[PDB]
Amino acid sequence: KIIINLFAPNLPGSTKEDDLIQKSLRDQLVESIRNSIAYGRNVFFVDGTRGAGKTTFINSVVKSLNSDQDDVKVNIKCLPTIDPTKLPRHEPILVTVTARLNKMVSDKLKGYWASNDYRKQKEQWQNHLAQLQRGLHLLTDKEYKPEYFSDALKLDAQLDYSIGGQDLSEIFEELVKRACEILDCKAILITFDDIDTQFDAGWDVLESIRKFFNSRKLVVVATGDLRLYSQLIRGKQYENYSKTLLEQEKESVRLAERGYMVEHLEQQYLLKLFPVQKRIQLKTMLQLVGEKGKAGKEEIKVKTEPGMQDIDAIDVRQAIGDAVREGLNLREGSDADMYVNELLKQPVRLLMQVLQDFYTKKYHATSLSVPNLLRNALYGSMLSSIYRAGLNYEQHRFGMDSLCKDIFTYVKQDRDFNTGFYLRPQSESEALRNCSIYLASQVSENCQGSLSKFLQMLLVGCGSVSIFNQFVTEKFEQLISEYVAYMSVGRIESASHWANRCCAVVANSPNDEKIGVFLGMVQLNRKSRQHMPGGYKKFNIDTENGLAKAAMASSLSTVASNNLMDFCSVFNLIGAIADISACRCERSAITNAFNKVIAQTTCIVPPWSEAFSDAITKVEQWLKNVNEIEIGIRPSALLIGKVWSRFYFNLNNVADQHKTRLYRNAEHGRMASQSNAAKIMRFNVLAFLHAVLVEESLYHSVSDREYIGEGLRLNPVTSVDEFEKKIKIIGEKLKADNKTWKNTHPLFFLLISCPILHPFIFPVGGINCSVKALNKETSFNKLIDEIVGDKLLSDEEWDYLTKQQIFQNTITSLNSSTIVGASYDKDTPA
Amino acid sequence: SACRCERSAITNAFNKVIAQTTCIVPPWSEATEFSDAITKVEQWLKNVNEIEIGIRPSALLIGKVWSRFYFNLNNVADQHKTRLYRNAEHGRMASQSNAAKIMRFNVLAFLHAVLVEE
Ligand SMILES: Nc1ncnc2c1ncn2[C@@H]1O[C@H](COP(=O)(O)OP(=O)(O)OP(=O)(O)O)[C@@H](O)[C@H]1O
Repeated sequence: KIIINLFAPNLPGSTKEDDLIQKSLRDQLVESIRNSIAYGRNVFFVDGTRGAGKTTFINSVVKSLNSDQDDVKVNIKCLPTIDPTKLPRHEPILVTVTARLNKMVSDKLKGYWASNDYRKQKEQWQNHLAQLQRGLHLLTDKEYKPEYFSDALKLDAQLDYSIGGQDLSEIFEELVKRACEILDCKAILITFDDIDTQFDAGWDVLESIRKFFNSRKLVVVATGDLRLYSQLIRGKQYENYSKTLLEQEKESVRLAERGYMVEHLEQQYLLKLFPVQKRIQLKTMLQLVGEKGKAGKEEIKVKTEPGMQDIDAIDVRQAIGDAVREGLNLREGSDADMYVNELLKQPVRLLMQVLQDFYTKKYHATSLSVPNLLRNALYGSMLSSIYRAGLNYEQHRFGMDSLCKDIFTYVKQDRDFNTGFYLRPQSESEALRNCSIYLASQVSENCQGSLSKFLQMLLVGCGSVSIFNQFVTEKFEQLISEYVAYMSVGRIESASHWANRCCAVVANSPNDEKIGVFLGMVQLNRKSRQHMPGGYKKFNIDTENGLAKAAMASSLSTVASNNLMDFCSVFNLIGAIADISACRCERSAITNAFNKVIAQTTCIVPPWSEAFSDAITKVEQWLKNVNEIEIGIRPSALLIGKVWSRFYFNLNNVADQHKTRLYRNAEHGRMASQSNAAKIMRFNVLAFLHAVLVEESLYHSVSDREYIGEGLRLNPVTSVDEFEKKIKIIGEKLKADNKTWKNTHPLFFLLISCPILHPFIFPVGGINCSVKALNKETSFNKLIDEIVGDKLLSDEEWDYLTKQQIFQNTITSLNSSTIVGASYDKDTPA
Repeated sequence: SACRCERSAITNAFNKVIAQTTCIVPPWSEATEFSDAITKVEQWLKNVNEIEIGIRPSALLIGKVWSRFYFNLNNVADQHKTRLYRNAEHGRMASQSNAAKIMRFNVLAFLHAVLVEE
């Protein structure tokens, strides 16, 4: 069968039978050639984009035809294939054809046995050759001369030409007729190679075909791309127009009619050289192997490691499949197959080199890092798309600071700020679709087994795209230039720095009635307002005693302006876990790492504005299990996109529902219809936990079967039931195979034991408790207890929130804190 | 309708549409119970591969079916808008249009548009 050997050279001249992919067209084209002679210009065309295998295809037809010339009644002799790009820049195609035709005639005359016949045929052959030579100047002249007139009137020729004068077509027509008699063939096959290397040379081929190869004894088969031929023919019809006419008739009404004529000039020029019934299109691998199932009459296999037989080959869809699936850390489904179908649409030359590079590097490793292996192949084939788009070419600059830069520019050219961070190859241009998988390999390799810096993709790489789309808005390019520089895109030193910076960006937005509850953050008040009712006092920082003191310390993000304002956000919590996990494995280093995130970090308003010893022992316990599980994390590129998509949507749901529940008195209470400054931030970390948990069950590589069930994807807003039920269902499903939880949700498993997020999940006044909601909370705690090994809060610690010691396992002061822009006038209803 | 014929891939498209996809404003502007439910979904999918195989769809009818559908909604949104009266809930009468009377006459729109130009 058709088996591709990636260690065979795979060259047009190195292809043998059972290696040809277009075996059907090689068979089909041959009889159509013979039938056109067995029964005027007779020209066949083989269309296909560059890299489809046109040169490999065109030699096979010549090779097959020469094999059994004698057996068939009609005899066809084939010239050696002519490559117009390799010929001299000024050598006419008529000279090249005659020189190759002369060789076959000369070699056949030396095979003659009768001296009487050899002398007669050779004399007639050189008679025609001497007349082409006498007329070759007509092909190449810068001017005419009256001395040529005596040659045109030179009718004293022994041979007969029907047309008077010095006609090059008649001389070549009789020369071909003579060559057919000498070679004893019914027709001669002139074969042309691709012009895609340099399509300016294709005009000489096209002009020679119509001017000279009009004989009934000539068959012409040409290859190339009809678009490239079209771009070449159209450019010559413009040269037929008077140059001065093109500026004096520059009106759009007349310009739209010159283009109409040239389109008609171009339309029939193609139709008269290459008849549609004589055309043959080279099909791509996606049109050969098809989708799952048969989906195609041609089956193609491939060899992956040397020492193969024919039995142990692999389907090319599978070979591109496993390479994409294992390389990009994907799992079987639409996403892992959408990429494969994108590679099957690429040219075969590009497809083979991606396949060949991968499976020769892979065999080197066995004498692993499959994402390193694939990214080597993908990077090495998409340079032109990578360069044109504006990506990074340096392997030393394979850093996530630049990876955020390209993503912002990738979606800027993609103009898709909603799904552009997905990196799916759905881009309009193939150049952007080629970069999509390359960028996908960057996320699947650089962020491979790195629980720290993958959130920087979620927080800077894909996060900044969402923030730029809504709250921000050539001057637009200059405006983009201001945002990309000020926001520190490409200059990222810490995730919290971006988190600090974005709090000053998402704040600048018009909100209904001007309530300082923005997307994912609450604008805490740095002042004190009179007549503040209830047990809700000013935001006190000293009241936070213990671990909970550092929880909001990172969360607070002061902004320097004419009126300084502070924000507590979930991004700073996301910034903390990224930077804290970006440290060593020693207690001394992690202690030296906390000061970076708990210190008073502060950013500045953008110009485009008109305005804990015991904790560290638990922190290292988290990191004691991080490295045991961090090395097993294989996150797909779209997995960060899928997780962030739910995250960005959850914050809008939370910032909308909770904003209108900041009533006057008794907001903690018992009802869920009233919220406080800590209730909003309670679900923000819960949203992040939910966003990580949901899509990771669906779209992670280390977890094959989904563990949510066929339920509904409702995000927790104002209620913890949504987050509770999914974990409850998870335990039952894992019991069937006795599966663990550390490897089922490694991103979520290690986001549960994080001591930074522990205070923010159970605020004292930010909690929603009720008699019917306690049945949800009694399951909210019965599941997290088992997965970790103990309970984050004891019975007395947990019971205090539901219904007198101040403890650091929960927030203490943010619950009563006021929010800027929230006037406490209307009391809570019931 | 663009799915497999087994019992597994049906849920893949089924559960996909359950989640309300995120959507942001375009920049051009100024600013159990499902185990047997999927069987009925697969029951209709057992038909999509059983009837339309012998259809002969032209390209004129697709626009014709859509054009009838498009114009029909332009009348529903013009007449049901004023019929949001005080007692429009549970619209046993005709002029009492609830959020379902404005909705029910949008799915019969698809059924009607695939019969006039069918
Ligand atoms: N039948 C085939 N079997 C195996 N590999 C093939 C086949 N056809 C094409 N290829 C692969 O695709 C590459 C491109 O093929 P080829 O050079 O013949 O086509 P082309 O790019 O259209 O031609 P040209 O070199 O004239 O521009 C080959 O080098 C080879 O790697």
